[PDB]
Amino acid sequence: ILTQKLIDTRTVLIYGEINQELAEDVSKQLLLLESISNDPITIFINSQGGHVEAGDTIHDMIKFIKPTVKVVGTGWVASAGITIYLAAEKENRFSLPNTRYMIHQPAGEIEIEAKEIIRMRERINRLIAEATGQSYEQISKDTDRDFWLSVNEAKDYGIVNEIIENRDGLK
Amino acid sequence: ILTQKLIDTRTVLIYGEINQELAEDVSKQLLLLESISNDPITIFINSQGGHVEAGDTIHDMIKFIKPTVKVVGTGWVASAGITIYLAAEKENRFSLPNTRYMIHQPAGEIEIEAKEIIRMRERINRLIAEATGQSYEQISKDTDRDFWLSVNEAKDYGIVNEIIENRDGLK
Amino acid sequence: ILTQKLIDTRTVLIYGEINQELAEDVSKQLLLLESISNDPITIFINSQGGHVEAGDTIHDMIKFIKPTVKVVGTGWVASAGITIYLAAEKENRFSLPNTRYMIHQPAGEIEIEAKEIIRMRERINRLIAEATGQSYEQISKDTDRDFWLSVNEAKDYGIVNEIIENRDGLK
Amino acid sequence: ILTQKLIDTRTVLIYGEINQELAEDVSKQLLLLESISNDPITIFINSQGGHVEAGDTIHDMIKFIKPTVKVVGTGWVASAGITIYLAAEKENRFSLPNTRYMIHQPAGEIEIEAKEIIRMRERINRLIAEATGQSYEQISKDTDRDFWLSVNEAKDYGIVNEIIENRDGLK
Amino acid sequence: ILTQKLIDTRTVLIYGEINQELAEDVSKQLLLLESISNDPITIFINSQGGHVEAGDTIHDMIKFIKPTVKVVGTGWVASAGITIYLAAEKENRFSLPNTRYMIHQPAGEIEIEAKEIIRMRERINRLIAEATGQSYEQISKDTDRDFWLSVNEAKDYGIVNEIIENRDGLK
Amino acid sequence: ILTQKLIDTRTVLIYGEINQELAEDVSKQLLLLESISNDPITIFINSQGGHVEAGDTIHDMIKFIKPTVKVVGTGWVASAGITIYLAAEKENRFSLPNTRYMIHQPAGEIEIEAKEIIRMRERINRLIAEATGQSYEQISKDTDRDFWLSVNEAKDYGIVNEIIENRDGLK
Amino acid sequence: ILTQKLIDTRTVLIYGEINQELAEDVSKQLLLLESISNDPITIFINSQGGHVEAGDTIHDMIKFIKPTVKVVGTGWVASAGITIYLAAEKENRFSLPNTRYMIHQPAGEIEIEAKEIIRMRERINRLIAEATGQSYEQISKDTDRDFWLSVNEAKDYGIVNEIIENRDGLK
Amino acid sequence: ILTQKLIDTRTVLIYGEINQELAEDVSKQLLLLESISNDPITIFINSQGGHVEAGDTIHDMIKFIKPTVKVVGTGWVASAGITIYLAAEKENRFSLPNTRYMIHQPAGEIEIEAKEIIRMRERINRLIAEATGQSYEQISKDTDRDFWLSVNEAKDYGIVNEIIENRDGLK
Amino acid sequence: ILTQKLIDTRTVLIYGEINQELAEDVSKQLLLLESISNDPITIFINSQGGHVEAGDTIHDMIKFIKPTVKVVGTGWVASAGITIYLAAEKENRFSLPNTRYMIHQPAGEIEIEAKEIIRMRERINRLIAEATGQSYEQISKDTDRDFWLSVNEAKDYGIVNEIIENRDGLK
Amino acid sequence: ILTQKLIDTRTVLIYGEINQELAEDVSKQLLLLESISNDPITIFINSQGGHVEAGDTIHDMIKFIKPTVKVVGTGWVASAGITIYLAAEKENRFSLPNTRYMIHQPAGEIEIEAKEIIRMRERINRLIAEATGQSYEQISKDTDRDFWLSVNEAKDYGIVNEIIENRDGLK
Amino acid sequence: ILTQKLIDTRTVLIYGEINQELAEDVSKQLLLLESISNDPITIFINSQGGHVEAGDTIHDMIKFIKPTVKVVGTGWVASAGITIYLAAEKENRFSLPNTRYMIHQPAGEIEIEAKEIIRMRERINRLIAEATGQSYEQISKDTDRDFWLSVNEAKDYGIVNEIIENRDGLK
Repeated sequence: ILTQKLIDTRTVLIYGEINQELAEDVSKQLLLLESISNDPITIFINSQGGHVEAGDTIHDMIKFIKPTVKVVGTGWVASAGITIYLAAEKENRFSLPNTRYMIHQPAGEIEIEAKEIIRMRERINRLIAEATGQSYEQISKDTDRDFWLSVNEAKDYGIVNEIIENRDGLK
Repeated sequence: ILTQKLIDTRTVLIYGEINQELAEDVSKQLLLLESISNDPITIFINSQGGHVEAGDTIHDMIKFIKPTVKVVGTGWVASAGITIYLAAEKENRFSLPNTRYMIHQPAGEIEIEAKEIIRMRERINRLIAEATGQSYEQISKDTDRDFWLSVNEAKDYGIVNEIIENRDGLK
Repeated sequence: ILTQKLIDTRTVLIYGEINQELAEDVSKQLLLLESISNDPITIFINSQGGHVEAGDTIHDMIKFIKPTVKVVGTGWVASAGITIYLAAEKENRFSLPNTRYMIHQPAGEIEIEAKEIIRMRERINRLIAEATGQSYEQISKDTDRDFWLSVNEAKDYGIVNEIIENRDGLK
Repeated sequence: ILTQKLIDTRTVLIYGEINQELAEDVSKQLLLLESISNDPITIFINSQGGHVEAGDTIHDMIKFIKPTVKVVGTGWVASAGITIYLAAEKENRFSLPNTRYMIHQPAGEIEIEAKEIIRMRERINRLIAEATGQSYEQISKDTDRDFWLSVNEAKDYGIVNEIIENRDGLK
Repeated sequence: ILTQKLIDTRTVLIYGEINQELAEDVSKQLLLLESISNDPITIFINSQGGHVEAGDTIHDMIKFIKPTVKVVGTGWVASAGITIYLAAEKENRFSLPNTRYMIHQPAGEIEIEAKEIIRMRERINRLIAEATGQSYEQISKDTDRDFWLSVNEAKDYGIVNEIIENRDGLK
Repeated sequence: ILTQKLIDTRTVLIYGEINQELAEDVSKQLLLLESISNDPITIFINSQGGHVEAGDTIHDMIKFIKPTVKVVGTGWVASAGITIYLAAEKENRFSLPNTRYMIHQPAGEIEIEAKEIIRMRERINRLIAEATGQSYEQISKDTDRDFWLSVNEAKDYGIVNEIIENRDGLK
Repeated sequence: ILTQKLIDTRTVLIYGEINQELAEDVSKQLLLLESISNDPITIFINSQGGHVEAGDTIHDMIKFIKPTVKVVGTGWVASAGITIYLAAEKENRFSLPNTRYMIHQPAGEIEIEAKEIIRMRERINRLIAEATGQSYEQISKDTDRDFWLSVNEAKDYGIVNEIIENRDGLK
Repeated sequence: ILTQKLIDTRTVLIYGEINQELAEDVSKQLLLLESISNDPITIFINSQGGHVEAGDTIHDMIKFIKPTVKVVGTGWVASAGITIYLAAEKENRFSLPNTRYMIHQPAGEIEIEAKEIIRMRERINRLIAEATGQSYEQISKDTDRDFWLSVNEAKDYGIVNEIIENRDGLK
Repeated sequence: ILTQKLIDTRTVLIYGEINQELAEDVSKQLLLLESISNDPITIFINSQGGHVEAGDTIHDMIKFIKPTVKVVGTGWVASAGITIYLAAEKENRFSLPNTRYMIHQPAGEIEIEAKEIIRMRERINRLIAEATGQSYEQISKDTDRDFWLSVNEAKDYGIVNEIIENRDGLK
Repeated sequence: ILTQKLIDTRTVLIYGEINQELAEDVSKQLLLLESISNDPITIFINSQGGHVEAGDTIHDMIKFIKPTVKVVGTGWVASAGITIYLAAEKENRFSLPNTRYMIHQPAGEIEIEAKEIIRMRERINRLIAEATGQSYEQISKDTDRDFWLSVNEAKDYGIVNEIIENRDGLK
Repeated sequence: ILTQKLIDTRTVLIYGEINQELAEDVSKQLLLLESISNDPITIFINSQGGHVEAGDTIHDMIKFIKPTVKVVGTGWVASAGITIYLAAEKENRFSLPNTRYMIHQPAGEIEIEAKEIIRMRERINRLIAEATGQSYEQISKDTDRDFWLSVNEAKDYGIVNEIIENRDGLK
């Protein structure tokens, strides 16, 4: 009965480095909660990012499942973590006060590798633009280097919709 | 009761490097699900590839079991991962939006080793040809180096049959 | 029945290095206790600190949940550990007698990194100011180097509210 | 109930390096299934080989237990793995389509070691000869170096009796 | 129910290096089976040997317990493994067909150490003598170097009593 | 029910290096058995020794608990292992046949360390003298270097009381 | 007589990483050649860069001595190497045909370090601007990232004055 | 008088990996020999290649100095070694009989790095084209992978002009 | 004067592994002795072999220089060492009595490497055939595995011409 | 003038491990002394042995040169060192009083390796037999294990001819 | 001229660990000094000991050479250092005031090793008895453990003859 009442809260924690092992763990939890009901799921994210394709899977799984997903940013949300965060609809994107956000152009035969990283950076930047309401050209410009945003700046930028301190903030 | 409802979902996750340990885990899961019913099985694949013979085992196990197998490509599907992906019939090969695909001629007394790597590369290329509907000569030409395909390019090529974003896409 | 009666005590221990794994563990415990009842939660903290953003998550989680949280400092409470400690309301901040407290300006492209360390140090110092009743200028000055305070000095400083030796001290 | 239904399938998986730890695991599994009923046991083998005496134990345990043992080769079966594979009666030796097979003379005071390796290689070659129907001289000649066989070549050689793609193939 | 049926078989496996950890594991198994009934216990041994005093413990435990112990050599039995094998009465010493056996004078202030290794070798050679029926002088001579014996040579030597291939061999 | 019947045997195994971890494990087992009943406890010891203070704890715990403790030496019993062995009353000190015993003066600012090693050596020697019946002077002389005793020599010396080969030897 | 003839050529080679050891070596050679005569000195430079302050020393030593210094770029001249290269007057700056050039902003308590790197980057950029004839703002803009120039591009830019293939090109 | 007589032979050996240390060594020898007289210089080259810019320096220094340079390939001449080899005029390019030759496209932020590697390969391929008499397109095609030529093949390709066995072959 | 009289003996020692550093050393000595006079040179060789191309250089350098070269094998001459040894004319090939000789097929993208290793083995075998008077066929056959010859067997094979014990044996 | 007078002493020291580097050093010294005069040479040997083929070379070089060689054993002479020692004629084999001597059968695909070790051991034992006057059977028997001899026993055995303490002992 | 006047002093320093390299260095110095004149030689020894056989060589060389050798102990003289010190006649054994002395039984197929260590200890103890005037039985008793002597105790023991502080003390 230790995780029984935890499963009832319909909450997933994504804390730490984004990798395939974490993507598998998160995928299993989301698939389980979907099999139980169509009630909303809340995801808390504290992540510096990590593996791009692992980030892509979690993102797509969030949109794949039937239940509506709310995200709460906490501590920091960066890179691959941002891709996950942005899978939720703008209305459902929350942040705790002590959180900073970061977008950038991630790292990844040299001709083949260069082309892939270019295509990956385009795909990621179009994803960020579509989710935030910013233009593709604006994202491309800002993600030239490590672009760190405070919680209030990330709100103005269109990443965070609502800054909350308490439970009722989720309503 | 934790995995009991996740067994009911008839879902197998293949995330990360393909090796004999993963092959054993996947083989056990597929054999368990077959022993329960002949209902369809869904496999989510996120793999950069790995061990060729482990890939062959998973591929053959998919064809060996009675239940129909559906595959969903997510994040990336490359090398030995593709061999597993192509085990399902073309009708049952799906992909999530944020996925890239890759086929190549994989790495593997020198005269003995050379002959093995050639025979293996033929066997893999003919497997890909038969599955995608492409000619053996086309596959052999394209797999000369790391041949990366976007989700849409993978669809045209005959790897992916249908790109889906939601649950109802599996129908 | 082993943790069943331990859960009844509504107690969380935060001992050792603050990191994302501990934050996840602490988050799960708090969300579990919240789902059971709205009765007060007691946290015993013995921590030299560690990962700033993990400390931020725990701090914000304490304020996020409905139940009132009491903190009890033991051994030492320092750096990111102080951030967690200060999440509780002043009246609910207790210390055991053999405890020392430390505040400082923590550690963390060089221009970008320098800006982030500055902003982080501001954010942390303002958090400490608001919680202790000390002015931002006093905190900023004192945290210039490792600022250790005995238990009585920490009470005078506004970090600790009450020094207790026994159960009835919590009353 | 996770392994309960897996035990009913009477299937043993031998994937990876042959060693004493795997030999112990396989022995326990075979002795457990023997204690339940005299019904047949299916063994799937994907092995590059490994420890000669560990392979001898599994070989001899297969012939020691009362139930009839079917082997299915998958991915690759080589060296000590072949010795295990050949423990089954020719009638009961199956292969999945994507499998390659190898026989060689395995590696192993120097005079003593030389005599032991000679005796061991004789013992192994006679074992292979008896099981495949090939002459000792033919095996001895062919195993001089790493002798890789395709699935069809392995059938022609007398290692594999039947190549199967589906369940009803086992019949 | 998994080891419940395995305990019913009254079978102990001694596979791998002989050391104190394995001696503890085996001791617990032998004491557990002794506490249940006085029915015979079958031990399968595949061991290159290892720690002398750990082998002495297993040897003495086999004789110490009330139930009659049958030993079955498999793969190989050497050094400390032989000492364990010979704990059983001659009538109860069996071997699978693919097994080799080895006796030798094992490895072990220099004057003290020398005396101990001498006494240790004396003790072991007398134990082998008593168990096989051969004279102490003959054992001392044969154990001067690594003395490898095929299964049939071990039978002729008085180590193995009967070579069995099937279950009915133990009768 | 796997350790349930093993608890009924009232047997403790002390195999391997004597350290604080083992001392904790043994203390818990002895305390558990004491809490159940006042029936005798049998301890099998196979140990080369190790940490002096860990040995001291096990020794004192044996004498502390109410139940009578019988000790059975097996393989070897040396140094800190002997301190533990000698905690049992002479009448309750048994040995399996293949066992050797060793006593010596154990290894341990330099003036402080010298005094401590001196006092420790005296304390240990007086303990051995008292338990065996040998004089302190004889012990102090014999323990000057590694003093190994065969099973029969250890009986004469007063360490072992009865050499047993079977269960009924304990009567 | 080996270096005697080599000293007569009045040639200094700066090949490899710029560090204090190399700076000491170059300083000694320049001081030696200065003490002999006021005839021109030729320096061949093949350097990826290295230690900023070591480069500064070499640069300043080149200007400090009385003889006129000619520089010939070869292989590559980058970062700290460029600072050395630009110590010579524009008229005396040559390049062999197979050479590439690079200017960039080099890497270097955080507030202090950041301020120093800023000052260092201004100092270096002003040094480059003065030597090439480019404006400070142009250098500051171009050195934002790794600015690799071909030999012809470096001449146009104002780093190289004349590209030579033969001895008489120095004239 | 050891290197004195050796200096008269006017011979430079380039054996082993091409790096900056070797470039400095070779440069000094070439500059020393040029200062003594304008007589021809013979270079013996046995090199697998190495650092591209080191090879460029040596290549350019050969053309820079006044004396005519003859090259003799020996053992193998590959990659950066071939660049050095091709610094000599075609009439002055010799080979010993037991020599093989290799040209390829060498290995060398990712957009910046990819552009440099591309420019480097074009530069090397044009250099090879000019020196051999082969067209740029042929060289570009042939260097796609490791292109090993035997001594007679290198002669036909225009790398080697004359295969010599004895001194009189240099004439 | 320490090497002055050692150069007068016109003796070169090739002891140890054949590599490019040794090839440089040997090349310099041979060129030095050539420039002094046309008198014969004696080479003593004790080598297990090593780098194939380094052996090729030394072999070719021996045939390149004007003076007649005599070889004296000592201890062992194997692999690349044999290639060097066989550079001398048959009449000039000597051996000390305690020497053994070995020829084999040396070790050396996979299709490319395979082609190179095949060509290399043919080149070496033809070199050995021509020098010893054995047919290419015989050499090709004998070099299948490590082919060790005693000094008298090496003489019969045509590797060694004369076995000498004393100075006057060279005459 | 430092080694000039040391060369006048016509003494060679062979101290430490026998390897190819030492063999080269010793060969150069012997060849230098031979070129000066035909006067006798004295070798002092203190060696535990080492590389067999390096010892073979020194042995053969001692017999090869025209000057008569005297050997003086000191400290110890063992294995390969004994082979060197026995190169001198019996009359010329001396020992200092504090020396011990050892002969054994030295350590050294497995069928090929075993043959080589057997032939090598026979060669060494026949060398020892011939030098000492002992029969081959005696040497073969004694060298079965490490056969240590005191200086007087080594004299009796025919290894040492004369034990000397002072200069005039060489006479 | 640096060591020229140092050679005139006829002084040898033996400082640090006794090993074969130091034995060679010392041997060369003694032989050099012997070849120059028969004037006395002075050896200063500061050594904790080291390699027994190396000490034996130095000991024997001191007695072997014609000149008289005086030894001066300084700092410490222990173990193999003592063996060297005791090579000089009693009349010629001096000590500086701040020196301690130690004798003990040194450390060093286990039966063979034990036999060798016994013989070695006897040989060393007899050597020490003969040089000191102490009986063999007394030396054997005193060397049971590390036996340290002050400079004055060493004089009383017969190791040191005369304690000196100044040059004139050698007279």
